[PDB]
Amino acid sequence: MLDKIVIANRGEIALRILRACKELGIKTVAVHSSADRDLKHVLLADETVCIGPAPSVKSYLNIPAIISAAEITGAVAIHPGYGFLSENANFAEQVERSGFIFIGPKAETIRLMGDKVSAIAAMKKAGVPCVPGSDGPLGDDMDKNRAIAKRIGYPVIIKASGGGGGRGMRVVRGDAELAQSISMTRAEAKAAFSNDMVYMEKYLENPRHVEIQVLADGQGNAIYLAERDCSMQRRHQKVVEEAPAPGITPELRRYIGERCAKACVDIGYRGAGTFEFLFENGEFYFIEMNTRIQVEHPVTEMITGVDLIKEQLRIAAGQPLSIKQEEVHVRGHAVECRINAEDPNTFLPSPGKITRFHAPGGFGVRWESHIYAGYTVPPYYDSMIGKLICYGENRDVAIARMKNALQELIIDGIKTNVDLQIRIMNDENFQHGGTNIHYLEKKLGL
Ligand SMILES: Nc1ncc2cc(-c3ccccc3)c(N3CC=CC3)nc2n1
Ligand SMILES: [Cl-]
Repeated sequence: MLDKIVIANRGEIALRILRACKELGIKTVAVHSSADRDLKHVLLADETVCIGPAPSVKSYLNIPAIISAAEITGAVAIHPGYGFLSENANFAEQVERSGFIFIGPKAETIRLMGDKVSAIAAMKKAGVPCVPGSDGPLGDDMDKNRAIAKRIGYPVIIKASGGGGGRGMRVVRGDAELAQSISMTRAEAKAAFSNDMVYMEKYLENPRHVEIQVLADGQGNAIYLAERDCSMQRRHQKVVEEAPAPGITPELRRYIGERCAKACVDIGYRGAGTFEFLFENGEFYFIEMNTRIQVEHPVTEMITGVDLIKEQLRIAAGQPLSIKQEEVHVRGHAVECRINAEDPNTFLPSPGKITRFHAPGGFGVRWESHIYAGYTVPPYYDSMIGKLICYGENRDVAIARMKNALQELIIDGIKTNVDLQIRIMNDENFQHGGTNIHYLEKKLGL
């Protein structure tokens, strides 16, 4: 087992990782910005290093500073969390180059999946169903581009290969807009990722966002841990996630999960990973792969019993997966509500000092947050300050537990989305289940 690790992150995920370390007897090094001295996990860590001032470029994205902290503390490994440098292949390469373990896949694997064109070709080759598309980069030849669009069928979508999070992608519904759409997406891709490579996909009008959790170790073991529905979103920001996905039969779960695990074996994947799919008309279509642990990982943990962060640390230490596939069983239902320090009318971050705090409790209630009474939410980072996860023996009990828990949650002094989450829980269509990726924006529009 790993002696000591640096937690190269902040807020809730850093505390999540810290708890996992402590359970395993792993010494913790909290690296933090000058704005993050009073973070709960920093306060609980065995060692702390201030790695720079508030802005992330000089703290949590500061590669030399994070590596130096691992060096000076005698840490053997670095957990990147999610966000920041977790999908940075150059960072992971530098970590291993410097002699430390990067808690994730190989840098080659990160780089493969961070290139959307190459990642798709690898999945399609491995037997994972993908969106009908160009199966290759789009050139500058617009006669070819119109032919590819005719072949696929309008509507189509133009996407940056080096991009993510819906940044720079446009729907095209006819030839007349195609040239201009390609050109703009390409220009925005060059400006944002220094990679002007773009591709084309059939545009799916009303899909659900359903993703498969995987774990792969260094002994050839690769398993799937069911799915998450993350369709309840706004402007490419998830709001509610749940596991398993409503409507998904064990037969579908088996079908797509086995194909994801098979893909892991083919690519020599290691650690925790997520295969993202658009799900429409009973069909799965691969869009992209995340090589990190994700925000919404706790709902998967509730329904399988598997502690995914502890699995990450074991894999990195050279231990095999602590469970086998036939030992993985979907039990019950879990719902996650993201808690954001945000303005209700603008949806912009709403930082400030929390004056009164109370966390909910009870059976099946899980609160994932660093916040406390007296804590100041800094303006420099993401608005998400906490995660409320509620489990029940079925979906309805999970929703009922969520409502009660949201009504016990007190966070005064700052603006939050607790009232919105309450609205979503009481939403008749959510309560029915199976609402598509566009539902929340349509509901908010009304
Ligand atoms: N070919 C498609 N069709 C629909 C899509 C909806 C997408 C979508 C829109 C809004 C919310 C979730 C997914 C989406 N992504 C945005 C982030 C990367 C995947 N990609 C699509 N590709
Ligand atoms: Cl994430």
